[PDB]
Amino acid sequence: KILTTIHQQILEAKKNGQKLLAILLDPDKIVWENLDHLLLKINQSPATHIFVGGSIVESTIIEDLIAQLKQKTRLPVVIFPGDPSQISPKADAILFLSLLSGRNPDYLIEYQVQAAPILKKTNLEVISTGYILIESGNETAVARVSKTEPLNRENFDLALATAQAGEMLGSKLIYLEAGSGAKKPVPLEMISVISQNVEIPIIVGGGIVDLHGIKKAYNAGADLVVIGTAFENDSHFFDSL
Amino acid sequence: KILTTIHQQILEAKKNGQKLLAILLDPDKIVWENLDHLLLKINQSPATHIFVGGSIVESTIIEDLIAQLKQKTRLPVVIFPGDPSQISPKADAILFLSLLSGRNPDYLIEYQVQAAPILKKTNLEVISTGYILIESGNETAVARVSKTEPLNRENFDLALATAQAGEMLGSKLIYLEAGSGAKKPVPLEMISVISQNVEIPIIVGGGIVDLHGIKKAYNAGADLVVIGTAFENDSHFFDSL
Ligand SMILES: O=P(O)(O)OC[C@@H](O)CO
Ligand SMILES: O=P(O)(O)OC[C@@H](O)CO
Ligand SMILES: [Mg+2]
Ligand SMILES: [Mg+2]
Ligand SMILES: [Mg+2]
Ligand SMILES: [Mg+2]
Repeated sequence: KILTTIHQQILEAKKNGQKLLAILLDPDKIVWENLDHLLLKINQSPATHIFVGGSIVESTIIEDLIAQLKQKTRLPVVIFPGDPSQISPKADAILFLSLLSGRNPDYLIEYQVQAAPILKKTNLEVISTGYILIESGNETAVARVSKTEPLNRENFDLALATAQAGEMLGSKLIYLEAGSGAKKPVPLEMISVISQNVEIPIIVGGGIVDLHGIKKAYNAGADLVVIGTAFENDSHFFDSL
Repeated sequence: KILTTIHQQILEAKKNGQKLLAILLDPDKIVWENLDHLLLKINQSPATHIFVGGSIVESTIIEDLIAQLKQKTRLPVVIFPGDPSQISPKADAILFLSLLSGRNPDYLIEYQVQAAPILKKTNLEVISTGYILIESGNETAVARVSKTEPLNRENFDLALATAQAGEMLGSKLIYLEAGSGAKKPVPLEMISVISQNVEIPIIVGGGIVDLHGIKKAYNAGADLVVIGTAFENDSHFFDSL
């Protein structure tokens, strides 16, 4: 590869039609006795990025995990934060999320204002990300912790308007999120509608439990797919015959 | 001049050290019998932009005013909106405000999501603007209508963090706002702290009642100053000997 910001890496990949893949590691769900093996499987996988976050956990545990990732893998490590406490200076970048599907100001601006001076004392690449929670069948942790409601999974116009408002406000990425372990993944037609009508790259995650689901999301217009649960449940998820 | 987006015009002006000046016309405060004279004075003034907004008013009245401005002046007309109803397709651009000093989600994302599909059926240039209300002595209309509180005028660190979070989220401009007819304008040291520690251009307005106040704001780091009240009160405000 070449030395680039992660933002430029994603933009170039989208322009060149090259699909990206992030494995999400949730530090609260990591069994450390098995982490060495897990990182070997990440290295062997087609993953292009490692995302870290997805649970409220003490900062030291996140820092410990990120230190292992930076030692034992060569992938960019992007923090996927729920709270400013999850900021770790050892990561490469941070998705600076705003929960655009929600109307809880803590997750629209308050935590971001708290985070800004913290991020200024790090070398993290900060990538504004419009985070849109899509209803998926059961209540997810994102909705629980944020005390917000997801966007109706059949209201394509609202999901689009939300992504477009994000883009207009200056989001550099849209992340369409069904939630960790979602029963129903983000609808493919929603991915298509949004990817055809915004210009910025689209991340899709939540509820994707087989390779076919990844391919379908890509085909529908996802530029980067996130897999957490399926790889947490099976370190061999990406194995081939 | 040359044909440019307003955003690029502001960026180039900042790079070249050329200070900009907007006259704000509030359509609810316009006496129409005197508008022809008022527009002549705008044309003779050093204004580079006309901003329109600053009161809750029916859309037809805004459209009527903007039509006159587009006919009788040559300045770019930028909508300075309080609600998606104030969008008029006849303007050149719109400051797509988010009220970063406040924690009312209507003014952080809700109205922006409502606005997005409306803006998509116009040719308006949409410029993400981090709108920061600074305490100024009395309650202003911005605080009243938004049901938010302004930022303490002595808390430079918070004002900075707010502007930095805006910048990180993708704001293209910061607008430091004391409110229309403010008793105390935005502090000069606040303008300096923010202009030295964010890279995007800074608009300052609210409470500026003489030319000296404009010069001081510019000297402190404002890239563009907005004057409403002082010109509404005296069409000859910008006259020279
Ligand atoms: O764990 P899963 O369901 O793959 O979802 C990943 C991610 O989008 C969750 O935040
Ligand atoms: O009317 P004045 O006090 O000049 O303020 C202008 C503008 O900043 C108000 O929104
Ligand atoms: Mg998934
Ligand atoms: Mg999964
Ligand atoms: Mg003023
Ligand atoms: Mg004035």
